[PDB]
Amino acid sequence: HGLDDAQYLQQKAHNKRISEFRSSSNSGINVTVVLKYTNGVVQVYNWQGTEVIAGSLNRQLMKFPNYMNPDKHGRIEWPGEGVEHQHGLIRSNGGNGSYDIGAGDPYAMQFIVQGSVDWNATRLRFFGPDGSRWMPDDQGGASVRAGLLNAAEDIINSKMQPLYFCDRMAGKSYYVRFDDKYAPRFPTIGFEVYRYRVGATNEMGGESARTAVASLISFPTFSTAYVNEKVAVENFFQPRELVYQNSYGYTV
Amino acid sequence: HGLDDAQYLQQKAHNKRISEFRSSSNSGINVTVVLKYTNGVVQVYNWQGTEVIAGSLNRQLMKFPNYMNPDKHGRIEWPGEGVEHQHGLIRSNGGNGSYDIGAGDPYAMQFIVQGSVDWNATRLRFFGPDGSRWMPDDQGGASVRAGLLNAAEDIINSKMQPLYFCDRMAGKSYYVRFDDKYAPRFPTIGFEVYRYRVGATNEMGGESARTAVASLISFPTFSTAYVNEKVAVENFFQPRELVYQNSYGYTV
Amino acid sequence: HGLDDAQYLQQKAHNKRISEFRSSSNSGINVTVVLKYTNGVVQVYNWQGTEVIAGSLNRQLMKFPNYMNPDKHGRIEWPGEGVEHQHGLIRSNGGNGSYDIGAGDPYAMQFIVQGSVDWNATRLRFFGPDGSRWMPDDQGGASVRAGLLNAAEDIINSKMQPLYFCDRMAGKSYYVRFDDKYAPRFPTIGFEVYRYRVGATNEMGGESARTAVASLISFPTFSTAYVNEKVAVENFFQPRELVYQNSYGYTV
Repeated sequence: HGLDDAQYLQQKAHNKRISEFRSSSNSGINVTVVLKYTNGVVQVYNWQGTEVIAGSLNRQLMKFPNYMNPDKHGRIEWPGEGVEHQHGLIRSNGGNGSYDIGAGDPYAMQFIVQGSVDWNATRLRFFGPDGSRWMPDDQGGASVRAGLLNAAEDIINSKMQPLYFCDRMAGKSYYVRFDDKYAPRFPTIGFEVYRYRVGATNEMGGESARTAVASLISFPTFSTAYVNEKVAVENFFQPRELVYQNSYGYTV
Repeated sequence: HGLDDAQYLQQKAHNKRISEFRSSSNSGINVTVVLKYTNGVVQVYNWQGTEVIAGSLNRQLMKFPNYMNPDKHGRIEWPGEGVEHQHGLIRSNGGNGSYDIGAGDPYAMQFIVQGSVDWNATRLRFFGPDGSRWMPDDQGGASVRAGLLNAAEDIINSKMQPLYFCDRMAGKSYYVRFDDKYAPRFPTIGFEVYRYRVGATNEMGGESARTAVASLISFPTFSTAYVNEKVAVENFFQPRELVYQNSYGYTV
Repeated sequence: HGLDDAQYLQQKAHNKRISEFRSSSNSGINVTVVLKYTNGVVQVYNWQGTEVIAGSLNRQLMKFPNYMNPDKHGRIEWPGEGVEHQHGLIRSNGGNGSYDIGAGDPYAMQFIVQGSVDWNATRLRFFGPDGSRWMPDDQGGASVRAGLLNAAEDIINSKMQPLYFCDRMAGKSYYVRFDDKYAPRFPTIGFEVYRYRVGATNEMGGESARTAVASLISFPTFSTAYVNEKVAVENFFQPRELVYQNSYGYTV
């Protein structure tokens, strides 16, 4: 020895760089919403950002198919799951002529956050299909006069499960069923995710204001629907090195 | 007496809390755009936020049906109201083969703002179908070189009508016809609405910068189209406790 | 002489006002993305703003037709260019049953920025069809762990061509082919464009924070598709006084 210590060190320096770079304010943080349907389809929305990642999905995007991801025949609605159906979700007995639950009404979601993130600061907000603020403990959806838009329960960090990649925690995942218990049966969502900062300077304001504001919407949002989770994982999540928890509880 | 003063006080404390909570920076402010069509349909877009509410609608969303709200048959365009029609709106005599005015070209809008709002600061901006800045006094739509994006007339507060809920003013509404007089015949819109602050600390910046920026897009936008105003009011506005001025000038 | 010096001066004052107004923080800055298709179609997206203009397009909007601009028959997808096709773009050999290259997959884009702009500060970011960060020098699309979201090469100013209107430079244009050389063959994009400031006060923060943040999304985005560049120029760009470089290298 040591014949190849230089090659070894270079590989180590490469591994260190790539792993620690996640801490840079100029690396990416990822937020993925994965919607699950009773036919096995998963619909994926993936947002990226540097300092802040914020977004929402209304019922038009929570359902499948939709204008973003039509079905194989190019349809953005299914018979009996169109406007009349949506009206029956907005208001109890306010519908006409539709399936009671849509094949395209998701039954659960996985919310995955990855990167060097201020985990404690993550907000995930649930609303009813009409935009009413939904709260836990079965009080129903709140009106606009009574609705607290920033509730204690939006802070989901403690319920998120750590997802590891090699020896580091790469992200966290929250799995929830849409059953009117821990989330609405027909929810819409908003979320905010924030960069973990390694110093005290506020990079969302001051000399950083211009780029902070621009960064909110200057990264494309990826979306598609996959026939099943198996295909989604091999063709999207794995190659992007995005951690994901599968239907069996395993990190993949 | 007084046998039930405690129950009375508790109800009073409940009523006070819910009514005054609108003043909290963490309550919701609502902006609703209601588009009216000559077949009686109303198309609703409802934005919510805490400190700032901002948004826009281009012609693709000003018209009905569209990708957000297809018609009962799942169509996002009507024959003779498709691309050729849109081209004829963008530029005078720039179309081919389309209805002169679309059944799905709205004839009026109600712009409703509700919550504890800095009313004086509200902006509503009108643009032509091509994105040209539209100004009052019939000068036409302005080019990009001449277009003032923040005009005196964007400040619509004085033209808005107060809408009361019980003994308090809950919101304000502005009704306008799309007739090239007080608004374009084929408009597109942008708006900004701002929280009324009860103190001097700037919650859009400084220590509040990160959440201020995130809040711009972290609440889902509700949208649907209803067969008529009557149905919209009973199934959406009333239950959400959103004030709304009906076709007869009444607050409902 | 001079019989009409007053009329002359007034016209000169008018010309000076309109030309210099571009420098006002309350004038408009324009960003236009023009996508080019092998059937001659051009698809236009035009954003406006005062201090900052930021945005993105994912594959659903990079392609033609789409939910924003259906084809003449109202279709938002073409056979063999639907979900299966998109899957084959997201991941090599991850598709089934689709055209190898879509008629609706653009082959090039012109990115045009106009107004009083901090030219040096412009960012244009390229990503693959899966949202992977794309870098020059053929290293492929980067994973999320390794992806630098703000790279040196995002600063495209030096590659942009100046476009003049009369005696002033009105904007700059960047033309690029989607050929895996200087941009991805199947790209998605994000961009940030910033106001040139004539003073040192930061109008993206401080006392300007509230309007700065609101301005990010309070101007409608114009979009349409035109049968060819000739028609687009005469019916949209020319009347808006938006500079544009045609297929022959001429400013029009």
